[PDB]
Amino acid sequence: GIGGVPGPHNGLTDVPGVRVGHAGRTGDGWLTGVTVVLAPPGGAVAAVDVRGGGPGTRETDALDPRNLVQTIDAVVLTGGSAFGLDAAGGVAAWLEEQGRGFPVGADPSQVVPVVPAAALFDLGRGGTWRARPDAALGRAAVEAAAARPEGDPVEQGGVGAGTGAVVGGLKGGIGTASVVLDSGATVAALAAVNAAGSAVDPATGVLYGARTGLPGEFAGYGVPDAIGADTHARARARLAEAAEETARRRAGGAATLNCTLAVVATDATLTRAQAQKLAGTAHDGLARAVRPVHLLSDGDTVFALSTGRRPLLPGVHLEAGALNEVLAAGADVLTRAVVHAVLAATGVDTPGGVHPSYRELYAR
Amino acid sequence: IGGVPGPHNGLTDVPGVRVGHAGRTGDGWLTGVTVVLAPPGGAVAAVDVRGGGPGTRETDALDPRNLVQTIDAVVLTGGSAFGLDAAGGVAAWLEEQGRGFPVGADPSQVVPVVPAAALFDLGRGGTWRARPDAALGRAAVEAAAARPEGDPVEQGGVGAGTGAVVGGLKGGIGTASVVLDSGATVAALAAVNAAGSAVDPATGVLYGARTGLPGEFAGYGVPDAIGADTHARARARLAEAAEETARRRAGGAATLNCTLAVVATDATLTRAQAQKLAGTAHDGLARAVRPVHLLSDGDTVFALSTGRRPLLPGVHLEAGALNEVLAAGADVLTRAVVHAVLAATGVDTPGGVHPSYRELYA
Repeated sequence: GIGGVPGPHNGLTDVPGVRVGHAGRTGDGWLTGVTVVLAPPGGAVAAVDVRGGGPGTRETDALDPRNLVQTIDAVVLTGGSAFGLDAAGGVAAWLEEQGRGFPVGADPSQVVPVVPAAALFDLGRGGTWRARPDAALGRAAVEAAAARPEGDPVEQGGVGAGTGAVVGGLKGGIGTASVVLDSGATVAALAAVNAAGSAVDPATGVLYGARTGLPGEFAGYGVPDAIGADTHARARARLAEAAEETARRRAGGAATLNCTLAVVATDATLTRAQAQKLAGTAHDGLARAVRPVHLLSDGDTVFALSTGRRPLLPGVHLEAGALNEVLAAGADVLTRAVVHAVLAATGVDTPGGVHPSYRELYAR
Repeated sequence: IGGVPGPHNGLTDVPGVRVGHAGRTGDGWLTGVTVVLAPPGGAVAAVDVRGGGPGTRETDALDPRNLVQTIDAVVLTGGSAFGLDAAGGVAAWLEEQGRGFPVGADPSQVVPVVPAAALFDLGRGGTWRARPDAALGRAAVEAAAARPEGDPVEQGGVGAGTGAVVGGLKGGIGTASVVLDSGATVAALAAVNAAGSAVDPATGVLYGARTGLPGEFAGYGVPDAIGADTHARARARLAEAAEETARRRAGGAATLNCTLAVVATDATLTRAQAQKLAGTAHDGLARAVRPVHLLSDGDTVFALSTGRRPLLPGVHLEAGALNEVLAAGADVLTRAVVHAVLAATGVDTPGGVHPSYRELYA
């Protein structure tokens, strides 16, 4: 079997043709950004499963399987909560300039780009409340995506939409993971982790998602397999100290909005309804990495994409068996991407928040 | 009363809730029905179905937009779609009791809304057409009704759990509760019949165990650490049982699998809040079983509120209170799944060989 191992860079771009671009702003009151996932020319089949309704989503109805538009070119993940939906307008503008979208005239230039987006809440985490992504920052992210080659490693940690992300008080960020199936298809995920709940078991200090990891994939980040009780006691204390200082700096505790965002992709061919099932099932991966999840503050959104390059099959239900492998992998790559995000993060300390990273607490 | 189980650590810790099982074992049979019966006056109910069965009934009636917000009974049954016949016996019993949506000036004139979901257990006793019928559904709701409030729930190979198999191991009924800081109780009852595994395949540890509260699993007598050799022997045992099960059935593992559950609380929820609860509860299923929600898993969670305690006695107090219920709902389902796996005893019939977790690891 060739399956059960990560793709070449262990990330979303291991699905051939997919590109990822980040643009962000840090310093001078800012700590936010945008991440765009750009499908190859011709677009990808796409679907979505939103739990908790943002706020801050755009064009999610267009991805119903009943609807006219058959493929899309870009998904936008952004900071700035609802205001940061403004970034998607800059992505749509770029796509129109490229002639990419739903064709609405005999002239190839006349297109309507369907650009789904979801936002996460990071307001004020740089220090300046009104410092949120705008159209120009969204354009910058999709231009960054377009400038990369196929199969380019994805930057993780405090970049793009992950720049101002926080999970359970710890610094969150962007993370990504992939897996090759025995069929040779690749399933992968990219997450911007910003949840209310914890990625860490409060009894032990172990990352919830770690036991879903593939063998050795986290070795490069340098955390011990056994966490000492004393280390964990000190980490809990430091996190409470950061949380109390954050609440003083924000003149109030922890925001009542979080919102954690993901894209799962595969090159196995899926119908739109199969992609919708994948987006739903991939939420399970989030549950295995973070607890609790899907609270009222958690506007969690997962988009699913298929580039349609490989057939699913290269009292016996063979198609169902093949889809089940993709569905199971979709959850797993999301759990794994959340762990990568938490490990890739480095901590921040600004006038809008003090958020140490997991490794600053547990690897040191 | 605050992060500990209710009195019997199960669904009937929600006051007024009753649970009834009726099953048939032997002579080719291994199946049954479980009914969750709300207190007189009914309960606000909602549902979150992932996979569509097959074998669901009256799910549309539970949409928040719809006329009838509250119901008296939820039916979980074996027999796959055929086992939906059991719900007609429950509807008949409810009518006799005068319990349902009123449709006449005469109080006998009711229409009971009886949602149901079925799991696939066909042939697991030996006889293919051995499935629950209206009479077995009636027997289960009558059993529910005869119980006192706060009666401990029977677990393992009982009711809808009778023919349940999870990851090739014996599944069954499991239940768990927790008391919130407000004094409200949240609890779950699961019939676990999943394709996925409750057991981490690297270690033999139950995935849901780490969500357990202190000591609640200790009465089942499994070791704290599982030896690598124990786990090796278990894996091989289970692989041989799966091979033999396949010979006996003339084909491999069932296409159709699922986990069915009811989550309940006495905290007052609107239908939409209860629908959110049914959704969060599915997260608890994910933490206990991997994978879940496959194309062929008909996983269904019903959520009930008895409406006996208000949620509360820049600041979003109601949201905080609901969040406590939502996070609990997932946890009690994770814990209920572990109880199901631990409470089960193994079976060996002409339709399957399915050892229990404790037979392999205890």
